[PDB]
Amino acid sequence: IGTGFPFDPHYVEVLGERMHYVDVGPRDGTPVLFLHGNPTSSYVWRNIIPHVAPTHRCIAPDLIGMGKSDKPDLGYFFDDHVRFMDAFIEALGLEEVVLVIHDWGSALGFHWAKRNPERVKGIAFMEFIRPIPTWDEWPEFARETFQAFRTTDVGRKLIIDQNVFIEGTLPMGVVRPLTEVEMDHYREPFLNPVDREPLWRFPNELPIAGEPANIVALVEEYMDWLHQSPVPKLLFWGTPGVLIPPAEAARLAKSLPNCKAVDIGPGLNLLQEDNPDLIGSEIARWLSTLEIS
Ligand SMILES: *CCCCCCOCCOCCNC(=O)c1c(F)c(F)c(C(=O)O)c(C2=C3C=CC(=[N+]4CCC4)C=C3[Si](C)(C)c3cc(N4CCC4)ccc32)c1F
Ligand SMILES: [Cl-]
Repeated sequence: IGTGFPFDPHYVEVLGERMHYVDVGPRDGTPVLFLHGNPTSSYVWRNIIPHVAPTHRCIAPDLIGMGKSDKPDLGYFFDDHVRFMDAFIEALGLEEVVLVIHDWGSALGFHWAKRNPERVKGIAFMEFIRPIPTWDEWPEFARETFQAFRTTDVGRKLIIDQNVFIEGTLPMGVVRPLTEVEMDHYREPFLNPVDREPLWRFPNELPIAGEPANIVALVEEYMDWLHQSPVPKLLFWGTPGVLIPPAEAARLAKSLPNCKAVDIGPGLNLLQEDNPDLIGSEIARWLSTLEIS
């Protein structure tokens, strides 16, 4: 499993800030937009993009405040991410896209798709944000930690002061061990504690047990949209999962129209780090099937 990030930096001005993105593959055709979540960057896509790049343009931005993107003094609310990702997409002049989305990148992608349904030709998604009706529907092993994250004094001490999301939670969302080189790539954007705001706001935005109400509403609205939409869908899932346990993937594979589900074997949250060759190969082959009517 490759540790290298062999992609030239691309930058675009977005709302008076600069965002970093990977941009590889042919210039023409429908682009494939890859959206990472918490607490990763375009680095999470590094071993999946090589399967897609031969046939499609691959675009993998770093969310505002993350990766090699700028770090303005925001609260990094989901609303901030929405504002910046909307402006990113318009800044590149993207018309129709295929979405490949994960964790908070999936909340961005589904929310955008809902608002721009004629521009989304396909969605591949994994370990995505859905409402977690109660804390019992959150994995027991992660329950105490995410409950602690979702306070101001304790949460901010763990995530901002001690960097527990990067040093602890991240490696514990992968079944295989992350190497030191991989950890250093994930650490790089957050070496300065003041830049860790996004790592703390994100778990505080998770729609868990009806809170926060604004995120719960927005997430229910896109999961309704997704159940009504004929858009081609590709769902990767792992055992035991974190956001998406196997029973939920089984349910969505049937409830979502035009949905193919693929089992990656053992995984938790960062499925990309446990089976990148399967995810990359299935995306590439599924993209080809979008052109078979
Ligand atoms: C969008 C949704 C994203 C989900 C991504 C994450 O998926 C859920 C995974 O949740 C894991 C929750 N658990 C922890 O974060 C955690 C602990 F609760 C915990 F008690 C400990 C611990 O100290 O034992 C660790 C942990 C840490 C914690 C802190 C830390 N540092 C601060 C400076 C260094 C380092 C670690 Si490490 C990588 C040495 C570690 C290793 C293990 N194992 C089991 C075999 C090696 C276990 C825990 C920790 C937590 F990460
Ligand atoms: Cl999170």
